[PDB]
Amino acid sequence: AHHHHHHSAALEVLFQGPGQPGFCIKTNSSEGKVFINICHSPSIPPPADVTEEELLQMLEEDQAGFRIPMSLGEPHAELDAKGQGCTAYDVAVNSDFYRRMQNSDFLRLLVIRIARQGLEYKYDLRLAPPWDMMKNRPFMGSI
Ligand code: NA
Repeated sequence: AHHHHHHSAALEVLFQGPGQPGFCIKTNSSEGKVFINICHSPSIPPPADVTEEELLQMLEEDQAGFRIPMSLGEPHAELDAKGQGCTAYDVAVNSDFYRRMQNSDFLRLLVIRIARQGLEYKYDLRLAPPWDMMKNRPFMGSI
């Protein structure tokens, strides 16, 4: 049961480079460990212009969700630190937006939730609630 009219969402786009690593979220699904590589490229469109306070207001008033264009990469298998296979997904946002998000905890939290949601629906995943920023590794895998 719910009554809200809007919710933040991934606007899936075709990845277009040049991409580069950003940061990596470790989490689990119902099936195993998952790494989400939040990457960025200038050729991913930005979200519509909005200030942090305008966006919080729209959330409070249920007048919009944050709609972030992002590519939702296909899975690639990678080894974790213990030598076990895990699934990684590369999710790219716009570079200007990424630079803004570096200076905002609020925008970062939105991106993480939205990337999780996009991958969950695209790949039929049930990510478990806990997740962690990888401190010493911006990207799980190569490139
Ligand atoms: Na809402």
